[PDB]
Amino acid sequence: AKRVVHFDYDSSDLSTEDYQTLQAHAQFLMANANSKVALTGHTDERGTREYNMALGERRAKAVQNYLITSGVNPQQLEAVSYGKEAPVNPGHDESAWKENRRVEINYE
Repeated sequence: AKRVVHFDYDSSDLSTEDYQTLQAHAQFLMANANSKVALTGHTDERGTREYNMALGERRAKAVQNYLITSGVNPQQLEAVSYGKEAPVNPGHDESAWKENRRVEINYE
């Protein structure tokens, strides 16, 4: 299923599309107690490294909080930020940047 949620510039807001994506994972995690996921937050290159580390954290926490409020056991979740340092696309335009503003749902 969809293992990635994308974000707009300088935003950690979730959309209704994201709700559906995350709802599926929430249900799966609640039915599979031994499954664990790492929610990694990322940003595009605009702005400082530290600013983006924080933004990546806000994105990861938004996803983590959604799952927890949905009923997922906090012990099955881990939120970490990579800021702008682990891009999917190394490009220097919006086509590349939109791929980088994201939170990845990585199952162990």
